[PDB]
Amino acid sequence: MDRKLLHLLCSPDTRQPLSLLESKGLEALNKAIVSGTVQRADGSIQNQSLHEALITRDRKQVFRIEDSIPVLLPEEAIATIQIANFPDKLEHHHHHH
Repeated sequence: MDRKLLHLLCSPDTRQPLSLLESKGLEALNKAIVSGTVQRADGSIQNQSLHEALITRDRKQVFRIEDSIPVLLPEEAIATIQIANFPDKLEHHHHHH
């Protein structure tokens, strides 16, 4: 354990194993959309609610799925830290990748 000596620590958060968003989380995104607090990477609000979505292992960001294609576009990525309805997972998220 050298966290304080590690003056340069960074993880591939943009290349960690993507998963499918839980239902209780999914409704939280849509709730936040209708609430008008879901701002995409650009900072603009999202109005189109979704039925499928991808979630980071850290549960920090969400990606959009449309038609059938997982939309991995940065501008289509939502930050859960902005989702005032997002339910906590009580897990210590650790990924060496």
